[PDB]
Amino acid sequence: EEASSTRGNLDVAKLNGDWFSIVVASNKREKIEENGSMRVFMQHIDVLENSLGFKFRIKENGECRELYLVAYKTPEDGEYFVEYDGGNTFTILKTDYDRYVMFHLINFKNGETFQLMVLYGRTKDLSSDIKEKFAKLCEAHGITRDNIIDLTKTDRCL
Amino acid sequence: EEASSTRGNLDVAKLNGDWFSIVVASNKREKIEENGSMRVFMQHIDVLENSLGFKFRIKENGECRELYLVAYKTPEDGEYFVEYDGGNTFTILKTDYDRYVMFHLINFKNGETFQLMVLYGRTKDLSSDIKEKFAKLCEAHGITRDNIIDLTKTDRCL
Amino acid sequence: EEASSTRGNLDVAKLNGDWFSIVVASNKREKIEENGSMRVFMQHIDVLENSLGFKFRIKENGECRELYLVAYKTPEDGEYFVEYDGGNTFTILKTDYDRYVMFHLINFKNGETFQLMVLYGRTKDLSSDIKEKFAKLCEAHGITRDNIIDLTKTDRCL
Amino acid sequence: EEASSTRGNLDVAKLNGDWFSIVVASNKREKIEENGSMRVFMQHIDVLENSLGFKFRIKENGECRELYLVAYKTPEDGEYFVEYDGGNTFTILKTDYDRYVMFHLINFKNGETFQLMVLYGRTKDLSSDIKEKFAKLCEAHGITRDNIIDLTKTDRCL
Repeated sequence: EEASSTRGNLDVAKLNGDWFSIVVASNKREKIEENGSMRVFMQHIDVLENSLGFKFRIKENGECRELYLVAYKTPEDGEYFVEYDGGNTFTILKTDYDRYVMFHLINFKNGETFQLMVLYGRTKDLSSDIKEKFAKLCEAHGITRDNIIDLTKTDRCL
Repeated sequence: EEASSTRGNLDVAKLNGDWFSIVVASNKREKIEENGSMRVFMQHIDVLENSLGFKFRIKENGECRELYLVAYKTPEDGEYFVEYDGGNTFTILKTDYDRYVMFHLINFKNGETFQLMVLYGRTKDLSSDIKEKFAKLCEAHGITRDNIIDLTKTDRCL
Repeated sequence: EEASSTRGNLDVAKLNGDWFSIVVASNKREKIEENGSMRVFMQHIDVLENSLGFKFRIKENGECRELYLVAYKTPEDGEYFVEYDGGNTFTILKTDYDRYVMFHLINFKNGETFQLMVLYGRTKDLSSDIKEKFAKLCEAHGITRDNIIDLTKTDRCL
Repeated sequence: EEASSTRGNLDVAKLNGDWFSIVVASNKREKIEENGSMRVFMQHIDVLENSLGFKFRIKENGECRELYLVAYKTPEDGEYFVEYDGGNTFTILKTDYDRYVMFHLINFKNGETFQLMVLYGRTKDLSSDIKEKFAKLCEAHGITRDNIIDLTKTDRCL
């Protein structure tokens, strides 16, 4: 069930399909809050050649804009790169394939960096248990419980 | 004089300007040989926001094609990413700024990887001494002396 | 039912979804034949901000590669631009939304140009009637019946 | 001396080199004013394969950001496409090669369009005569003399 890009046992092919944004967490809270560039509402993940496509929505000034970004696989185990509001490096932290997927991302922009962690579910919402396990990993990565945001209660541009 | 992105003391701003391809080395020799995607003839390096632009030439079927690629700075010390014949991660190994610059690159494409090392000079050719130091670093990175190619003797699409 | 980007009455939002390559036609036959860059097997069309995303497959050396290109809307009525094997300008010739969509494309590369016309269906195959109407438009655009290829009979990388 | 992409007699190869922003004009004045996306300070133009590279500076929040965009040649005589703050279509209106170059651009974004005209000089400033000829063309394209801005008097991020 559980796999991981970092662990090196993942089967990225199975990540293909629709996903929804459930919980986002970042210590640089400004980014995941209203009008934050990282507060993205995922929709679908495409598995392409040496890369992943992400179709998602974002509320830019009270208007849900539809976007699509391609992330490329890099030579370092499990790392993907995507240019978005800086240079981003992310990995697939944990996944069971048909329920959830936890991504861990680091952002670089003008000398600064920040961590970002997201939980995606194949359903509009997920098990309270899944959300706890995720809440823990955030803490295990320096992100405080005050910076973990549950997007299921808000408008995910649906 | 000497700096390094990996060493973390480099001043990438000084890399701006014209550069020429002097010596390329890769154990995956097919890549640096005639018609190889990595046998590139550098021309100029632009220092942009959170990235580097590379204007270079390449002989695709007896025809020197003019290209330009942008490489983005990633969150990991000195690493840049550029999509070209796969996912590439490179670093600035050694530079004295006004003479040479040695880059070290790893390529990933369809499960496979390979190292690539290049020496650029601000002049059409460089000191026999500079070429030796480079020949050594190649060896220090597993690339044999049989896979080190001196492009100064060939047509660099000039 | 029928709309058109050129006619200026189209509702591109309804083009969202899965599409299949049914018939391709070009007088520069080499392009639509085996190993031709334009012989693409469409899969899905995404409607994004000021653009369209295209996820399709292509057989590059007996190997079906998965790709995704973004085409941008230009200031000239119904014209979209996409960089692929040159500079491409295309328009939505005719569509009924839930069955077919006929695109007309012009390609520019190294001083040369060529027309390309494609018929996409929401189903793996389409009505013999739809294929006739398309066969006619091709002729109305200088493409001879000898250069109209029905991809439904071949392997569309399925 | 004078050539033109639209006139179809231009030799784009000679446009290679350093250029400076002299005068910008747009009836959608907000764009060419302080903090306007179109108020760009050109630096260099690279002539690539089937395209043009533009390295320029822009003051985003009192901070001169260094950028580089690639514009692709389209199948319609003299037209180039570049994605920047929408879909842009531009042409080389008039050039004498070693002094000035006048570009004419149309922008499309979210249903709206607007014209933009720029005069670039190989020198930090140009002849009062060159600026007049340009002022006239702007008028010949519906742009009023009140929307023609001379950037030579301001900080061009130099």
